[PDB]
Amino acid sequence: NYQPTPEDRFTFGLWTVGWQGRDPFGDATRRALDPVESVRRLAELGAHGVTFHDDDLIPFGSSDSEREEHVKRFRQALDDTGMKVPMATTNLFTHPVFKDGGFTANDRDVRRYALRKTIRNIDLAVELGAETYVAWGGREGAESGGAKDVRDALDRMKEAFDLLGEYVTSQGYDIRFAIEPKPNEPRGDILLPTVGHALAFIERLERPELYGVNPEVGHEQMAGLNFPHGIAQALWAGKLFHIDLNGQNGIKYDQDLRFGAGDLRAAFWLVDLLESAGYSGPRHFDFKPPRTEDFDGVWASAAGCMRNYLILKERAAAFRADPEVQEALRASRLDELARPTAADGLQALLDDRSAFEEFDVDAAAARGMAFERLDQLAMDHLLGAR
Amino acid sequence: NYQPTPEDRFTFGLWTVGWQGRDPFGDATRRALDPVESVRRLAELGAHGVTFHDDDLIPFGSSDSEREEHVKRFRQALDDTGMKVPMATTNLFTHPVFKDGGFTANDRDVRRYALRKTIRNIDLAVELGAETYVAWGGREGAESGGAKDVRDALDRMKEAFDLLGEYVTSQGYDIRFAIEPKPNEPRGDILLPTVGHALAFIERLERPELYGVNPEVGHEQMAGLNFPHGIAQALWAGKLFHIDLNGQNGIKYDQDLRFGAGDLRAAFWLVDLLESAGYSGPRHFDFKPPRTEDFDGVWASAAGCMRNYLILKERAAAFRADPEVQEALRASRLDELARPTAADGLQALLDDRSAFEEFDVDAAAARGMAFERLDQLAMDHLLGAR
Amino acid sequence: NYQPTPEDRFTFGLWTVGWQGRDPFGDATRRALDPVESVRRLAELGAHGVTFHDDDLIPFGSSDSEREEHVKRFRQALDDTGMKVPMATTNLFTHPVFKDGGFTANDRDVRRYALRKTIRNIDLAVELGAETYVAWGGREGAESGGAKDVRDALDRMKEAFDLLGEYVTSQGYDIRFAIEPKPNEPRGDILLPTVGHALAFIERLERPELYGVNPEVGHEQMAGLNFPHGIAQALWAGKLFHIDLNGQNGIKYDQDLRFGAGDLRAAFWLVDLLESAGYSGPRHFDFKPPRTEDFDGVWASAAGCMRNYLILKERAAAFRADPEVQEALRASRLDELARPTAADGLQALLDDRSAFEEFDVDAAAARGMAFERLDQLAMDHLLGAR
Amino acid sequence: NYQPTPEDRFTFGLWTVGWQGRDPFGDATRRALDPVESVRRLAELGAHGVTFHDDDLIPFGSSDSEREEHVKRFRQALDDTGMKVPMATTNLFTHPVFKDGGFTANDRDVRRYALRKTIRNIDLAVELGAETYVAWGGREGAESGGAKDVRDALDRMKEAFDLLGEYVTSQGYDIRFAIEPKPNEPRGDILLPTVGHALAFIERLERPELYGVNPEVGHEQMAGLNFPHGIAQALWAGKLFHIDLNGQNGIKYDQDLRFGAGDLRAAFWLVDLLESAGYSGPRHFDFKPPRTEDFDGVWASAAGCMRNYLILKERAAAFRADPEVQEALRASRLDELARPTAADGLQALLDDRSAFEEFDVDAAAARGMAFERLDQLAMDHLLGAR
Ligand SMILES: [Cl-]
Ligand SMILES: [Cl-]
Ligand SMILES: [Cl-]
Ligand SMILES: [Cl-]
Ligand SMILES: [Mn+2]
Ligand SMILES: [Mn+2]
Ligand SMILES: [Mn+2]
Ligand SMILES: [Mn+2]
Ligand SMILES: [Mn+2]
Ligand SMILES: [Mn+2]
Ligand SMILES: [Mn+2]
Ligand SMILES: [Mn+2]
Repeated sequence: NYQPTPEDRFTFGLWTVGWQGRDPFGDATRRALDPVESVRRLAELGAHGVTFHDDDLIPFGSSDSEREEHVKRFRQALDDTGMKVPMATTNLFTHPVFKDGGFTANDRDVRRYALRKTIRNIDLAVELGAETYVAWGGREGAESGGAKDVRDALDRMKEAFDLLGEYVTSQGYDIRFAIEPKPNEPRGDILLPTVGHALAFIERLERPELYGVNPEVGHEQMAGLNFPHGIAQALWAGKLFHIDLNGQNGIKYDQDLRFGAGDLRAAFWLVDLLESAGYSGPRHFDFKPPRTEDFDGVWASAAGCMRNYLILKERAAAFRADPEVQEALRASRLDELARPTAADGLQALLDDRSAFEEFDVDAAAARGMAFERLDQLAMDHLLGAR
Repeated sequence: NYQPTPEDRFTFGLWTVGWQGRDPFGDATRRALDPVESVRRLAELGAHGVTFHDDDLIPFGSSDSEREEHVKRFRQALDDTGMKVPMATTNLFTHPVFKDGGFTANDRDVRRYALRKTIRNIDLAVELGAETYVAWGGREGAESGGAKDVRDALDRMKEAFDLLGEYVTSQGYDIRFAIEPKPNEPRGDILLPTVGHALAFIERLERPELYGVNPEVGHEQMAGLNFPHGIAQALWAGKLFHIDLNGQNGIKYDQDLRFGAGDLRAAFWLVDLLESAGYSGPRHFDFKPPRTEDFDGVWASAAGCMRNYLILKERAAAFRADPEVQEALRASRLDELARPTAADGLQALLDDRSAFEEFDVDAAAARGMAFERLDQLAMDHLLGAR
Repeated sequence: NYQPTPEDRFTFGLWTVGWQGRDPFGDATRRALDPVESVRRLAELGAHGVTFHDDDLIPFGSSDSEREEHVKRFRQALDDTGMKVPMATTNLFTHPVFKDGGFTANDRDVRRYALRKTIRNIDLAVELGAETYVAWGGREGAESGGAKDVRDALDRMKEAFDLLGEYVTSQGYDIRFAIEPKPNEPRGDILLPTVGHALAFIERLERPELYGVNPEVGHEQMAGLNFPHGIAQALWAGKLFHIDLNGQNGIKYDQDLRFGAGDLRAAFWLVDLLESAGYSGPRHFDFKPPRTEDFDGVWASAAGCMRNYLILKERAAAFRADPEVQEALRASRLDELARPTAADGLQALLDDRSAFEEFDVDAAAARGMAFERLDQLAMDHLLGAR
Repeated sequence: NYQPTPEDRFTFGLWTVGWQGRDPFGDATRRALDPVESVRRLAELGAHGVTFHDDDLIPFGSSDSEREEHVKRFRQALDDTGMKVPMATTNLFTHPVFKDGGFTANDRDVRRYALRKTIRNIDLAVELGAETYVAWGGREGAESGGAKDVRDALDRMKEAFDLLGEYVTSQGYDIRFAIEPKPNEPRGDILLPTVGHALAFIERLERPELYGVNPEVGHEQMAGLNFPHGIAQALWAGKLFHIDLNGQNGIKYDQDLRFGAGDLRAAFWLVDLLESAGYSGPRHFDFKPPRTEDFDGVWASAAGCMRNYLILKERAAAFRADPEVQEALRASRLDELARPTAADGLQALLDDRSAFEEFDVDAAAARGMAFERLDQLAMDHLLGAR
């Protein structure tokens, strides 16, 4: 059991299972994959769809006729399998020209080229039916303080995203943008390093309604942050347009382990939250089968992503549906948390002696929150030890 | 030299130099300080002002006549010294009643009390002439996933800050709020953990213009983030209402070292940025003289805060004024970074073959950024080795 | 099920369930516990024993007759319950006198007093039948570079532990020492910050056979290290004299969550390793029920420690006993890892053309390690989803 | 001024200035350097010598006649410049064959090949006159718990280093080994992750006198550890055979910034310690000019390494020579720290009522350590603000 169906809306980047295993200290351990083969293998595993960087689908420098042929072949594999392309993105990090950034490169000519490169792939994403266009500004940032005036850079980042929003509007496209934060790597510090920074930035754009976030499990964890908390704030803001699922073991390089690996309990609380909130977007895995693996290991790792989600979905749902858990939630006053503090209004609060003059703070203080009992119920449910 | 004047607008919390040295593993190493004595000693050192939590100035549980006497004495020390009170805040973390939070406590009665406690001290802050009212929600958060629905909690946080904004408006007060992020400690994860999260949250409040951030050097660093970058985004947003200066050595407990200790180069880039941006608010130190110290060490540590700022101010200004640095900034294209990418507009960008069709990416790529030469000029300036 | 028995050798410090909830930002949330009550409650939960700091059992400053009475009462609770005292330790961190350390305090008189304090409690530990005497040098370290010459300090640390070893030898005691590393907190950096540093240090003592390590889950994790790896090296060295079990969520302050909380998968691999290696010492919990909790929460949290160990023990054993797992381990060549590289000796290795001249590196490289399939089997076993 | 001379014994790896700028997200930004050119440029900058991996000097797969020619040319550049080769090492991480390790690869045939590869380059290192042979087991470790039995792996690591020690002994070579710890990257966790673990491991080898450590600034910092403390323990053990100098900004990927960048104050305390201890080995930089740079930036960055050391050497020496600093060190009792705790012996300590019975702990406690005043003197000296 825990067999995925395309109805689970599990998606994978071409660059995930297609990662050849090059890391900063070693050569490739696997040959390149034909995107057509990935589409087929992923479909067989129960995937709903795939995603791509322009340069994953179409090799850098391709001529227009090479371009069409790559696209034609990919389109046939999609038609052959029933697979979808719900999201696409631009590679503004691999080519040396982007060594100081794309949209916030100090060189003006590079920023212009980065926008043109982007715009080109948005048209293709729309043609393949993508609803979301991701941006991961991996090269936007610095290793040293003087190299990047961040206020100027944010000015340039806003300029770029506003122009993209003008473009999609002018073309009548329904696609929306999702900004993917990362705190560092490959730059020493990257701009908009967390969900928070991305969310705040978007509120300064000309048409904020066109932009949301694409948070990645591992990236927030690289800042030691609580990824379920960040997702909750994103949901609260109405800005969870897409998500990247994977695993990460602490504050270190971006590991991109399969989903469920890494911080297992955070994975549980994440699935709990996504299902509870009714998140309806793709369940996208941005991961890398470890370079220790051969192609059988690649597909095993991809299957594991999906499996682990489905297992965690079952355990979270059983947790929430358990009457003993519902009673614990009441004992911990989660029901009170959801009630307004002062629907009676400011003046009635000021006039309420039960809120200050006659508040027994010592009796309130004495009330245990019973959070450990609640958390052991969650643990027992996660491990199937009820 | 590097003698501070009250015109430098250096301020200190009563709780900084007054910290008795209790930590989670040890008892107090210093006696409590009378706020009157701190005002006097700080004034002698060249401080401009002091700040306070309600419970620092007035002991918890004080009767109204004890309250007035505490206030009267403090007011006399201010009058005696010419010291100001530019900021104040509420203690919503020490009393056991706040063990699950103030504004986002699961218990509704506690949330109400937290608002009343806050409102009371805002009136006093206004009387003492404070322009900024800080909120550090140190207890807002969780140790376990089930204990806190973060969407409900953010609903309650918004409710609380909106009511405070309604209150100050109804009283015609000119004071503004500054939210102070911290990613963890004392809660396992704290809500609005970074400048980003705080900035984004504020855009959801009813009158966002009333709220900014009070970022703390050490807190952002506890998330491994670049504090000068975060300050830049805060400035970019127009939301740097206040700042907390101190030192931190990496991702660990909140150390609250004196300013300049910790990450020395980040301190330099921070001062560079504050002075360059014309930040005009207090230069506030939220720090703790290490508990190894006696009272002479306390005042030495406080003096060091101010000294280090002034030294770093001198070095940053010399860096920026150096013609050789100005030429390096041009060689690294910082001048281009400040120019709009495409003031010519979207269509002209789309029509510009120099931006794509005829862009020589390999020539662009070949251009070194010369950032290391620039950074060694900054290093030489910092260390006075030019 | 997953009911502990005293035969599981689960032990708890008096200071764990007795922690009143004081943290650096808040007052106590629970009253002090009588050690007699803790012994009784723990026994009821299935604990095997308790541990203590001198100052937990006997209040600082107690007179000899107060001392005897405290001891007499404790001894009656042990007799009443069948509970044991397998380990004890000294408090060289709470009293202000230890603000710069115990054994490595800059003040010579303090170092002498720290040794006398220690020696006194070793005699009591022996009387109560302890086999292990722990040392956690929480105050040994620095916040600044000039304050502590580390070579001099290590000289003093060696001097102290050698004198303790001379003492126990001179008294014919069979007790052994276990050094407990912590990388920071409460000092900015603490000496012997990891298992590694402790292990290396011990090899410089006069009678190294008398000293091992007492690693703590959360402490190594505070350095972002892999606690199962560290335990393995400790076991490899023959130096795992004791262990502290708890949970920690990343690189931050010492959280001391209940065992199984924090990094759940690391807890699984840890239990796997302890059981597989035949670790026969106490399963000791150094934890803190969160200060959100009342006394019912304290005992629930303590029960959870034990429960989670037993659940993880069952899953690890089923993993290792699973024939499909045994085949995967062979496919991943774990059997080869356990074979000597070159039992044939150096010259035969040099003479073996299969090892270099005629080694097909490309064929070797092409062999996938099949580690992901193995790890998903471990995941399925952990979550009971086989 | 701050002009290096070859007498400063500054050395650089061929792979540092020769790094082409490939990172996990981007292609090379600089062409490959001929080792002959690096030798020449480095010599011009004031370098004393260079170091190499076998595969840096001789391309993988080179035939014996290609080998000789590469070596001949390199030897001519050394002769031409007066440059030395004090250290060499083996590349056991780049080739896919090493994807699960060299000495601790699960595959036995790979471990054998890794030893042969190593032995071959030791003979060449000796011929070029190297005194130290470094080992960085970057691939030794795991991403998942079941993939690597660490006790078996350490057995294999010991086997490998013992065989290497047998080899150099059998050849009468005077070269010594230096193990270079790294906590993670490229493996999820790496074996012997810190100086501590390496030091402890060495004490289990057959001829421990042949092995020391080669600690790297950035690597220890990747574990949030205090690199000057670790170096002190290495020196204390007599095991600082070599060192790698660079910069790192916190717990993240291995940045390999130029020395002095990163944690500037740690760089100061490090230089203070090396000079104070009389470290006489190479001052080796294992760094990477950021990929933003062209070749002029590469040489600027390399020059900066040397400059920053010399500036920090001058400031540390002035700190220590300052009579006001010497008085502060006495006020902080650093002189007492260096005195034995109890040269009078155990019995006299037990008999000394001044050490316990009549020790005034409250008076001792009341004595401030004056560490902040001392640290601001160090700060003033570092910044040239005395
Ligand atoms: Cl913003
Ligand atoms: Cl928000
Ligand atoms: Cl050692
Ligand atoms: Cl060892
Ligand atoms: Mn990632
Ligand atoms: Mn991603
Ligand atoms: Mn702080
Ligand atoms: Mn603060
Ligand atoms: Mn702990
Ligand atoms: Mn412990
Ligand atoms: Mn490195
Ligand atoms: Mn190195």
